[PDB]
Formats: sequence, C-alpha cells, structure tokens
Amino acid sequence: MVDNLRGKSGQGYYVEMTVGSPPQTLNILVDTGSSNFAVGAAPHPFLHRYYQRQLSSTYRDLRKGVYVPYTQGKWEGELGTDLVSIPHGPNVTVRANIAAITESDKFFINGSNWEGILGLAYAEIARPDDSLEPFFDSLVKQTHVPNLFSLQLCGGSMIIGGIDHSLYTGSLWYTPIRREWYYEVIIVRVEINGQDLKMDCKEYNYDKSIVDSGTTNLRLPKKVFEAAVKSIKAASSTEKFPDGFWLGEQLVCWQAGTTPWNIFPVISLYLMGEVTNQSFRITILPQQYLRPVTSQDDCYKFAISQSSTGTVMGAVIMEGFYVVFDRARKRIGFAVSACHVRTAAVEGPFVTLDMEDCGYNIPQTDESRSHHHH
Ligand SMILES: CCCc1scc(-c2cn[nH]c2)c1C[C@H](/N=C1\NC(C)(C)Cc2cc(Cl)ccc21)C1=NC(=O)CC=N1
Ligand code: NA
Ligand code: NA
Ligand SMILES: [Zn+2]
Ligand SMILES: [Zn+2]
Ligand SMILES: [Zn+2]
Repeated sequence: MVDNLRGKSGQGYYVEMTVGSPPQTLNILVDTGSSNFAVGAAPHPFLHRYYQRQLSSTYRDLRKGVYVPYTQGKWEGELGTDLVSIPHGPNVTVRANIAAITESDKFFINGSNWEGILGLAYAEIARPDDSLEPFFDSLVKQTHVPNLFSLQLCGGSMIIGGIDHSLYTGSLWYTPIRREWYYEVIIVRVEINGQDLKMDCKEYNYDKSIVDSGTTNLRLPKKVFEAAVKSIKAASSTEKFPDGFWLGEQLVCWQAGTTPWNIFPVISLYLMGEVTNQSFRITILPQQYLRPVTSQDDCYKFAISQSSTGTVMGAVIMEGFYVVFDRARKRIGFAVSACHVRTAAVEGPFVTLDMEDCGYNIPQTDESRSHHHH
C-alpha cells in the first residue's frame, strides 16, 4: 500500500479503486471531510473515465436519488451498491454504497485526473442521511481489516489498516477525535513566530475544527484569520502586498530563487493531548502556506483563508505530516513526514496546569433534536 496515492494540494490526492465485475479501475479523491463514496457516472468535459453502471454485472440500483449542495457547486446522482476493492490495499472485496454522479456543477475540475470522491468521515454527515453506510464502515464490518488508515501526502500513501513506520520520523503524537462526524479536533493555542495570539481558545474552534484532506487551504474562523493576517503582515512588513494577495486572489513574486522566506513566520497549532492538561504542537512552514503557481519569477498564492464554519486543517497543512486516522481508538496522530529534500515539526508535550475547555458547543437546532438514532 506504500506509494498508492497520486496528486497535489491544488487539485487533491486520489487512491485507485476497482468497482464492479468486470473491474472498472477509477482514480478517487480521498476526502476526510465528507462521508459519501461518489463517482462520475456520465460523460463530462473534465473526466478521463467514468463509472459505467451498465458494464457492471454486480451493480444494484437502490432506486433513490441524492442531491449534495456545497456553498459553491453541487453533485447529484443515483444511489446503488457494487463490489469494491483496493488494488494497493488489503486483499479483500466489499459491497459498498456508491453514488453514481449523473449531474454536477463546479465539482469536477479541469485536468484533475480523479473521477470520484471517497468520503472517509463518519455516517452522521453522510447524504441523504446517516443510514447510508460510508465506505470505510462497510470495509471494516465486512473484513477483518483494522479500523484505521493513514494519509502521507507528498506522490503519497494511504495505508489502510496499518501504520507504516517507514513513512515518518520522530514521535507520533495523538489528539482525540472530539466527536465522530467530521474528524473533529480541539486547538488549545496558536502561536505565530513564537508569539501567542492570546485569544480565548474556544475562538480557535468556532464553531468546530476539523482535519480535511478535501480542502486545499488552512481555513480559520474570521477573528482568528484577522489576527493571523495582522501578525504575518507585521513580520513581512518590508514587503507591502496588495490586499488581493491576503485574500488569496493574487500572486506575489520575487526573481527566480530570491524569495525572502525568513520574513514569513512559522505557525504553531497546539492540539489537545490524550492526557488531560497536555498538548502538542504542529508547526507549519511558510512553504506550506505560501504556495507556488511571470515564469522567470517565482510567484505564490497565500493558502490561508477565512471561514464561517470553523478551522479547517486542509491539504496544505497535512502535506508536512504523516496523519493517522485511528478510528478504533477515536484519535488522530501526527508525525513528521519522511518525504522531503526550519522543518515541519511535531513537538510535545506542553503542560498547561490551567485546564481550559477550548471546544465550542454548537447550538442545538430543533431539527437536530428531532432525529432518532436507533
Ligand atoms: C486538496 C483537494 C482540494 C480540492 S479537489 C477539487 C477541488 C475543487 C475546487 N472546486 N471544485 C472542486 C478542491 C478545493 C476544495 N473544494 C472542494 N473539495 C471537494 C472535496 C472535492 C468537495 C467540493 C465540492 C464542490 Cl461542489 C466544490 C469544491 C469542493 C476547497 N478548498 C479550499 O481551500 C476551500 C474550499 N474548498
Ligand atoms: Na452494503
Ligand atoms: Na457529471
Ligand atoms: Zn484524459
Ligand atoms: Zn425512534
Ligand atoms: Zn442516526
């Protein structure tokens, strides 16, 4: 399973999955921020291949549609089940739910080389509801595959059912999964070049913090975004950038190989430790957040953006790390990645005697209160 992913942060990382019999092998974007297995199932300007239900003798229609809006764009399709296997994964075959995407807007991107998404988060956020069993749950229930996977994103490995120690150096540090819906976690402190942002720590997790391989950027709640930008600007104040750059709408450039990296600070996110009163920190390099895209110059985009739905630790963040989704023990581990040429660091423990609760409790809507989970 080592080396079983390909891709980049701008357009995502995909694993090979074989669906149906006779086998159709598809390139699937790995998405820890959703819970549907969904695959393009009809021609599209941007698809190199798609799922042909009519070629699969093992496909079964569920006779139910599903409509998945996103803030900008959407997919919809028909639910069914089919046999699924992972060529560079364990030696098993499962029957899983698959949404056959028949229409979409702004979902498939020009030249991505993936045809489908593998939603690895939990059933609570599956569409249309939590009774549509996500792929990984079907995988574990059907086989004896251990209930964990890891992502090493460089190009990359998703190891299913195991930790591979050749993919990381140093210590593996675990933070609890706060609740099993998204891969929710809790941020206890943020430093930018050594300086504490000094916000009430609930602000860092307002209204949640998650780990999301389907998101490119580090995304931060409004007040936290504003504080970080103020701090990164202060550090880089010998360069005056236009506003569009800080909005992630404009490149900024230096002559080939002369970029003043030192003017850009490191960002440390302190995650809750498994032990009470402890945390550990993941330290993010400017090379993660300031990404190359005037082809005599080196030009870059700012990959930190504002959020109204919480902190999102996206691909630009996970790229520096071996990240273990240890669902069995309800925790997420981080270690420094062994793919490379300041380093992204994973460091701890940090003890706080001050034992604060930094999680935010999302106000409970009547609709949410109404639902039974039997
Ligand atoms: C690391 C992989 C990131 C990827 S792969 C393909 C795209 C994409 C962009 N537009 N259409 C597809 C992105 C950017 C990402 N947006 C998306 N991620 C996905 C998971 C595929 C779900 C989705 C549905 C729609 Cl309808 C539009 C965008 C996205 C995203 N990144 C951010 O930084 C902020 C918001 N969305
Ligand atoms: Na099934
Ligand atoms: Na389509
Ligand atoms: Zn093609
Ligand atoms: Zn009931
Ligand atoms: Zn339920």
